Amino acid sequence: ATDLTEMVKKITTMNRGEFRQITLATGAGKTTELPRSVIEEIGRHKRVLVLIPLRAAAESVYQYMRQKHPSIAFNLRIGEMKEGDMATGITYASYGYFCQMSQPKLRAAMVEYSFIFLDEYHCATPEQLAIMGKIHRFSENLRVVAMTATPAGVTTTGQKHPIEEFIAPEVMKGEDLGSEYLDIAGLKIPVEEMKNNMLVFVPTRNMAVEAAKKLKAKGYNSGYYYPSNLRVVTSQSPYVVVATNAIESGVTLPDLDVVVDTGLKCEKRIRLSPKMPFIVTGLKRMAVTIGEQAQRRGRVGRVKPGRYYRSQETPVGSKDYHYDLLQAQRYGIEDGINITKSFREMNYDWSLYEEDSLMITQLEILNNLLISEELPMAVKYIMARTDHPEPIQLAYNSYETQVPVLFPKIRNGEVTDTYDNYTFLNARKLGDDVPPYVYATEDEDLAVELLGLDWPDPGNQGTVEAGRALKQVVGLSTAENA
Repeated sequence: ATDLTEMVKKITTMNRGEFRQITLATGAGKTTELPRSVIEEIGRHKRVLVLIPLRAAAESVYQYMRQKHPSIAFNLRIGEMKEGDMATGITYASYGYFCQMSQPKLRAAMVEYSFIFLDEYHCATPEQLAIMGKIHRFSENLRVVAMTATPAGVTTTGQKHPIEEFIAPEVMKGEDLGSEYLDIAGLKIPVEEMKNNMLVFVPTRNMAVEAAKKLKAKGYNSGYYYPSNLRVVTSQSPYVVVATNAIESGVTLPDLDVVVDTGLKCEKRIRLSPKMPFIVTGLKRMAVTIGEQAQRRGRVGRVKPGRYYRSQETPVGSKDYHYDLLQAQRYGIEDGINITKSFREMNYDWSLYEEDSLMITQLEILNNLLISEELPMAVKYIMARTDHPEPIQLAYNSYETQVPVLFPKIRNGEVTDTYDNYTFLNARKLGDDVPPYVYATEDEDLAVELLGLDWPDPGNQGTVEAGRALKQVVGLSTAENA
């Protein structure tokens, strides 16, 4: 914390229009003690903002801090826009709170803070990405500090005992392995490890259940997660629990010995092409980050020494924020702002994320299309009220169709007579008439293929031109390759 005085002195000497990126653990007083030291240095009646991804996390820090430091004023902004707000202490807000204001309102609000702390920036949530790109637009008027706990790689964790690291080989097409090894999540693990308390990390919800039943069939005390039910399994040692990445999220495992990590996870990803639909989104099995691998390994070696079995799968450096960046675009529609351009411009100055230039380029071309015309009021309303998980799909598609279509759900790899229905859409079923979608889902595309149907081609100048622009951009990437 001697080094905290250094950080504080560096932050507090900052001039308007300046930026600092800081790396320090959560238990090192990031989110908390840093902004506290800064306000104590600059004056308690000055205003300092701390942006937190989760509303819950914001409220939790607010409570903790106001009780721990009663001489410093504290504010919480996770609800409705507090008009003309001028609260003097430290304000703990969510990025989503500032997403309610127009650019001018946002700027007027933001310039009134002496310092702006962007907490947990590599979570890269859509609200986070939109706010950072948006405020960067007037960064000359601000003093901003981006804080992180564990940046791009092992990583920073709560280890107290040593962890034995192992590389488990992948199981080969029905290989024999009797009385010595067992197949758990596609990995060859010694049967001796079943005498210990196990946690198995798996990507899909289906894999977590399928491997749990196979282990119970083999006579092991197995469970699955994707908490009271596991509590039952967890009471008897030895236990094996097959859980998704969602396991870590406040669920307890008593006296855990061994972790088996498949190295995989299921996340939303995007594909872009010059052929319409230019955008197709869907869940996809991918590799976990070095940070996520460290979180998985970190579940052991806390109270007793651990054992970590990992797959041959190599972890990725940074998280893939392209899907969240696409979702973030929604926050510039009313203002006529290209969120993709703002992100790119902010990142150039702040150097917070790794970049995929072809993808940013394509996302930016499409973003220009998204804001090329005022959104129909009808669409604005649906997007505001639907429980549809990706309302921006509605905004993009409106450049071709105003009628949402219901594509038959895909169970296994086959087309069902099941449909997904969300509120306010007032949709029609696919039938055999494929809509001219600019933005589609992996499954909407699959149904189209399985049914032997075809996606229409650009029906207007703007859409035809976005396609040609995308084709041109891809042409260079391909030509550059060799």
